[PDB]
Amino acid sequence: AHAFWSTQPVPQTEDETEKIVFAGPMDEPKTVADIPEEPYPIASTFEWWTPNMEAADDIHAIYELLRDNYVEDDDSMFRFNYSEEFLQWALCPPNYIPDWHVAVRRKADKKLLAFIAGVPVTLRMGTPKYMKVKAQEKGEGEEAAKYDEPRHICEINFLCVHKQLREKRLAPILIKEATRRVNRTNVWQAVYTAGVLLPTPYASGQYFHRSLNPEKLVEIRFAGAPAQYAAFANPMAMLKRNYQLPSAPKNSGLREMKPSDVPQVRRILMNYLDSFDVGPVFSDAEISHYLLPRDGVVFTYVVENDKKVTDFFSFYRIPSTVIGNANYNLLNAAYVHYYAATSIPLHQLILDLLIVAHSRGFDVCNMVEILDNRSFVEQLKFGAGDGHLRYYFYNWAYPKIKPSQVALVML
Ligand SMILES: CCCCCCCCCCCCCC(=O)SCCNC(=O)CCNC(=O)[C@H](O)C(C)(C)COP(=O)(O)OP(=O)(O)OC[C@H]1O[C@@H](n2cnc3c(N)ncnc32)[C@H](O)[C@@H]1OP(=O)(O)O
Ligand SMILES: CC(C)Cc1ccc2nn(C)cc2c1NS(=O)(=O)c1ccc(CCCCC2CCN(C)CC2)cc1
Repeated sequence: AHAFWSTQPVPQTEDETEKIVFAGPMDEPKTVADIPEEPYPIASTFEWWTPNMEAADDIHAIYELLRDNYVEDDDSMFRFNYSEEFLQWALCPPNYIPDWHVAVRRKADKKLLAFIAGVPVTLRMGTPKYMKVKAQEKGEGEEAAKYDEPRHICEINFLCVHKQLREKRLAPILIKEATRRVNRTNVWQAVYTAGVLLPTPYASGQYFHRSLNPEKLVEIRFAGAPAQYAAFANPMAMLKRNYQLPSAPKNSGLREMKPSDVPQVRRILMNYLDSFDVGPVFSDAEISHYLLPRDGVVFTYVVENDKKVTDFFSFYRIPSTVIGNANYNLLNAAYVHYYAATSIPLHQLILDLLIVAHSRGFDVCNMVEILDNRSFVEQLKFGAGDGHLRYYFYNWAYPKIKPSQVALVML
């Protein structure tokens, strides 16, 4: 029973989704003219607010709300604490539509009570290759390939309702209002991910983490010497030795990405991303925005040899508040972003990610098993966390695919 989700253009059961073969819209076609020109009605105590992401003060207000009310793990040990600089970066990519950032404020004190954000993305979301070949040889190649062209859609992130206001059906209203604003721009699909199961994912993957500073992680999550380490007898020096890393990168030719790398990074990224069934397409501007180093936020390194970029990796920083804890207030996590290896094995490229993260003071490296992320798990000593990231489309029928067929990283 999904009083909201059952009225929406999404597949309704794992079953409906498992019998879909071709990509395509779910709803009847609509026009911008069809869509209400006024915001969706809310209590007169509340108001719709479009924050300004160039106002440090609006960013500050979004910041505080997410800091105190955004995503926690299942056991309430950690909550995301995206920084202000991260929010500005994430919410203002090239060609973003300010209208798509939708807030609810209390009319009285102008207190921020809820938020959802949409940003543009150019996405390949045509029928997966395997289904395309099946169709091709039943004479349905054209149907199957009808929506192969990258689409300019919306990507939804940062949905958050203040804890005081939970379970009052405010999340559906935010989603309807976001949909209306997006539809008014003549966009009919969205992509989103969530830690929870909703109707109905097209892909799902586990999270994986790698300790960089085993000392602190253990004084947090256990809060003592974990299962098998306080078991054979000597922990801590054993935990440190197990997760130790070189002090400096191993691939000579590794340096920070700089503005002139933009065209080569884009080309090697695109070549790689194009082999996945679902993935983004990035202009030079978007490569610039999402990949050029930006202090405290995103960190990007290239392997350059004979003045040519042959490989790169990136990671971004999301600290999490450590919830029930006196000692350390924050876990500093690096998240694996985009990368591409052409001259070395991926585990060897990503080992340098770990070394770099570690030397810059991160506690842990996290990721989801998308892209080719599984290929380095064991070798680099990642273990599965308790999270699962589910990928979803709005108003788009899509077959079930493995997360190794997905190349869109979500922030
Ligand atoms: C063309 C354009 C379309 C664009 C829009 C595309 C769709 C975008 C969809 C959003 C993509 C978001 C991507 C992310 O950011 S995922 C992260 C979401 N945020 C958090 O987890 C932060 C902490 N939690 C909260 O703030 C609240 O608990 C939220 C806001 C999550 C729910 O509020 P609340 O707890 O106070 O409950 P309610 O009484 O208002 O509402 C209950 C309804 O909400 C459904 N619910 C619960 N969680 C989620 C969830 N993560 N996505 C979608 N729906 C969710 C739920 O099944 C129920 O419906 P139904 O089963 O009765 O049917
Ligand atoms: C303690 C570390 C070993 C791992 C770790 C670190 C910081 C965390 N902070 N938090 C909050 C959860 C954390 C966690 N453990 S986990 O399994 O990797 C996981 C990671 C994320 C989630 C949250 C679900 C995903 C939420 C969606 C929201 C939308 N978005 C675009 C991406 C994530 C649960 C567990």
